Amino acid sequence: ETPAQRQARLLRMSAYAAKRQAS
Repeated sequence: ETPAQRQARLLRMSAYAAKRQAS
């Protein structure tokens, strides 16, 4: 995995996460 790929995952993960949560 490359820093670009990783950071990208963090953006998407936190993206959908912050947007909505299972609660």
